[PDB]
Amino acid sequence: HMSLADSVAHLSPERWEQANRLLIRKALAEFAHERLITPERDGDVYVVRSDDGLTGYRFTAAVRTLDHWQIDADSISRHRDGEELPLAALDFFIELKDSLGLSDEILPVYLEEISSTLSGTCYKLTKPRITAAELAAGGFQAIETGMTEGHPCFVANNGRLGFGIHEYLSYAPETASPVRLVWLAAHRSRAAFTAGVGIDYESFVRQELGEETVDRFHGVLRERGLDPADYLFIPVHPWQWWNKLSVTFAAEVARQHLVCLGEGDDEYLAQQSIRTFFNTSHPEKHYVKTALSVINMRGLSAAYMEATPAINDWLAQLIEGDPVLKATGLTIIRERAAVGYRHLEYEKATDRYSPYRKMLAALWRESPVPSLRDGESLATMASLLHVDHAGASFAGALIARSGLAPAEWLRRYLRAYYTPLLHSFYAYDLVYMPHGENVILVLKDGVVERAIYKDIAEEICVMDPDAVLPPEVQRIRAEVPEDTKLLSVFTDVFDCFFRFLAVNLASEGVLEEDDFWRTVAEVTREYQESMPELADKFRQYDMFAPEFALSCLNRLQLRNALQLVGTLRNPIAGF
Amino acid sequence: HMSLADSVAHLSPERWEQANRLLIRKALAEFAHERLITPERDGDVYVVRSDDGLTGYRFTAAVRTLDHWQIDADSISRHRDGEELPLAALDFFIELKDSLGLSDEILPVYLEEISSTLSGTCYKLTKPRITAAELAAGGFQAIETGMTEGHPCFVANNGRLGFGIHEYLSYAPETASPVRLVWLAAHRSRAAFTAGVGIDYESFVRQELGEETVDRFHGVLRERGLDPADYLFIPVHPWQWWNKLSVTFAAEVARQHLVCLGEGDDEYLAQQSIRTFFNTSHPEKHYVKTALSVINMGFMRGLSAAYMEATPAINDWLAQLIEGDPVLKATGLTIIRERAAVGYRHLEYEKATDRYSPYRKMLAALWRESPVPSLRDGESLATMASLLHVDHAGASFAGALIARSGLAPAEWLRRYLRAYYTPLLHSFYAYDLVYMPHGENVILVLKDGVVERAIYKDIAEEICVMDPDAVLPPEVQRIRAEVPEDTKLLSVFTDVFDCFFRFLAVNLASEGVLEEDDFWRTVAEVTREYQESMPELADKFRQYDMFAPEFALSCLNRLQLRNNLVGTLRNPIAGF
Ligand SMILES: [Mg+2]
Repeated sequence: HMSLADSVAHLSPERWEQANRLLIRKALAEFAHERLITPERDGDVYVVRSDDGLTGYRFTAAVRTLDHWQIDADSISRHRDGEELPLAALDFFIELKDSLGLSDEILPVYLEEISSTLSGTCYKLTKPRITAAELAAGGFQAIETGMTEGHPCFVANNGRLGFGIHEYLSYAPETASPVRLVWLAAHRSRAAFTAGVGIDYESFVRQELGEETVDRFHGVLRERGLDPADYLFIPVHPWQWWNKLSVTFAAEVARQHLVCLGEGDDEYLAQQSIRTFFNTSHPEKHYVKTALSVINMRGLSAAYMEATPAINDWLAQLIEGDPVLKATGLTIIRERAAVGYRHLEYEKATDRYSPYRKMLAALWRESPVPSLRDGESLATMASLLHVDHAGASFAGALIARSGLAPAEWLRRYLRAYYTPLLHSFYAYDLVYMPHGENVILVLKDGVVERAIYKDIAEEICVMDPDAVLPPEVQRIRAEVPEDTKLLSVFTDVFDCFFRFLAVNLASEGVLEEDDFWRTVAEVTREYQESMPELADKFRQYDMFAPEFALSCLNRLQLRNALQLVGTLRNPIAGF
Repeated sequence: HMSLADSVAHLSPERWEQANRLLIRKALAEFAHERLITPERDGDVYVVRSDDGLTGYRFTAAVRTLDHWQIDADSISRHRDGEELPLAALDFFIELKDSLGLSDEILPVYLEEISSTLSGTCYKLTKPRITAAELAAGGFQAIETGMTEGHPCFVANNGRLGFGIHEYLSYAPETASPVRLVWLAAHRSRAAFTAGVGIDYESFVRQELGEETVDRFHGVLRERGLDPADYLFIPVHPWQWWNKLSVTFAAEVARQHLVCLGEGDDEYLAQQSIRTFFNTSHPEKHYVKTALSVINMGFMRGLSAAYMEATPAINDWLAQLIEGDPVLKATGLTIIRERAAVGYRHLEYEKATDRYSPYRKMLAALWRESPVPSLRDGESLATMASLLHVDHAGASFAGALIARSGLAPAEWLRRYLRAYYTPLLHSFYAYDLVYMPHGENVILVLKDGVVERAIYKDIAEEICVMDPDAVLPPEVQRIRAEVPEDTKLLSVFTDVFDCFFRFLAVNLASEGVLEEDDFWRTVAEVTREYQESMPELADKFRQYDMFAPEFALSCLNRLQLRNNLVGTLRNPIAGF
């Protein structure tokens, strides 16, 4: 941000009321889904009352599959003492403090998170109007940075707390501001580099930075009388350097355990994960995931980091060695190298969970771009839930561009993304956290050719504690209750992603809900019928059970161990 | 900080070693004074060992009056397993974690505060290494920004946590970086202005900003369609605007409860109170004290609107009290009054919080009179903290004033005491009135090196009348308190003698300017000279005996190491 006026230009009364209307609509919809509130009918209108009962929220809505509340945002009115009141998200959460589990200690910081979400919405409303169809054809990073919703379940989901407004405008992914990494040299008595198969440190940094920059960086070390052979390069988010490391790790800088090397040349864009950077100067080079000590202090831990490339190499060999997965086109983009720093004094003074141990670390992830064949393009799977200012579905614009039948388009999408989740569960007892942000879709002519998974090591799990795995990999084992294993599919895919996709394709008039879930059931049976030898597992974990548990995402957020209250009708049980 | 190399240029191995040695010297000295550690004499050296015994710190020292440990910084050595090790402040506190009461939870944040303290010392070591005599001749703000010690008792004292390094380099007092304030218009439904006697809001802001700036700001409100009469002006620290208010109070900006007016034109310097600004473009104008949500020991500071409605009236009362007392008027004592205050009330955070939440201390400001227009010919201004200042070569700023004055040291001291100390004694005995009388909230007026008179500041939040039944105005009755009788006099013995005179006596004794016994003999004489001038308070002099043999050792570092009295000290006025 340059001037004082520009710093708050996005905050206008009009944009604010629109942002408050959209957030309250989502709060009402997802709080009702999670049975934290229970709207009552009154005529052709639903009503939700505050704790005290003196304030009423009235709206029109239709309940859809999986208890999805489809609320008209323009129908929402707020009433008290027979007087209509403006919509105000902050008042809304205060008035339902007790209905939501908001402790006295969490409510103020929750409101701050809401103010930041509302502010980001205000900023996004200042961005040029772009339609769904124009967004489909706009490019990988135009799609990444053109997302407005964020996670579709969490009400407080786009909080950039810890960023001043100038830093929000420089670093938030929706601003599409170019970012340059700061590079430190870390002494090898305190830093360690871990690489996957085929990676050599000296050639790795040469490929990433180019030899001219590497030699310039060496000159900084030698000008101080230091030997480059004793040091490792660590890339650092500028916010982390200026606001944290330069002060908190001052002792490491002064003693030359860390040396500030300079800025890197290449321009990067923050992704939806704000600490993960895509290289736009060189899209073929690695993503860089950085440590970022902002609170929800968060960061990136150096502990679990030593095995991360090996877990990625393991899973890649697993997909290649399996014709069922290779036939879906499933690939991952591997975490390929990692570097971690050990602040020995903070280590002595802290336990393993302290944010002082997550302040300096990075990892590198393969770019999906060199895998692209002719006419293929990249889109975050999150984009399938995007809706433009006119109410058009991004997924709809893809179906129209494909000229395919909607159910046929959907079947190809499910073959590429959904089928491999089933095989991983039944063949290998293997699950992910397969939400929108950690899946990249490959599109040709509007059609999903294949899927790419990312964010592997921190997310994958084998639900067999006595399964044969390499030593570096064994740590991804766990014992999961038999009743809960299958929620990996119902919660994370059905209730947290398809629920929204099916409602949006129906609302647009593209595909009825029944056909959507029919198609889902067809594809599940197709995979089932193709693997008879796994039938013992299909019976013990039935995808077609009539009900499964309702896992509530906002409830977990309002606590600071899953939050299961009640059950949902399984959409595929009668197909 | 523009450049990436400029962001850490102050951090060099040599300055860091120097800063670690100095901080360890102070920690050993003040921890031993508070009896947190007990050095053992091992021949001609003292020894302090880590909690486990594996590490030893060896140093020569002399124990001076009031159990002051004068340690030679260059004699400190660290030893483990028959090897001599480099001094490392962070290791020092981890090794003594249990002796010091550092719990598991606050130890990490304590070490971060120490790092900040150490970084600031490194920064200060890159400043021109100016001499005590030169600094004495340097003018009011050169002295203010040239202080290096900070509080003389607290080991972790100059932490600027919450600032990035670029922010430290723009805003910390020791950088002497000009700062322009940001001005907000706050709607009168959520903001309130409070004035002292003779203050009118419209003339007040016209004086401070000038008509041109004031019309430019009214313009900003008109283009938005707003009525300036519905708004109050609030100046804000730029760090506070960019890092806190524009994000946390976004609802107030959007709904136009707050409106960003722009940047004031006058250049300010941060004082040793980093949230308080002196106007360099017009030194006659008021100090501006702003809300600043930085961190102190994990806790978010700021400026609250709670006791804000009565801060001017408290200052008006104290000023009138001084003007009306012949004893105080004879010492020349004055105050620079907090004259006007303004507060904002974020109603939504109010519903969500209790009285003590940092969300209520985020937007408020007050104005303090400048001492500059009081100055007569040859008069200059110096923070009283500068009496403890020692330059790079070890020369005392006070000794430099003594040398410039041409007076015998005891006589120079006697005039300083009559100027600053006599009013404290009189305040306590005549009115049961005490202050927070430390170096940063007293300003000295100097003429030809001599202390002509003293000026107090930081009044409302610090003053206390130890009498529940004392006659006071309604808005001023809040400063009353009932504290135990054996505690009342500690406000002199602790805050004056043990936290300030202890250091000044040792500094003048180290320079060969004044022996410790002659220092305290002079304090005693000034004490008796005051008592002999007020025989009608004689019974009080004996109820609260300034000449008692001992007083309680109050331990300032003990408090800070707990986020919240052990033994006694011989009162330096024995047979004196
Ligand atoms: Mg900042």
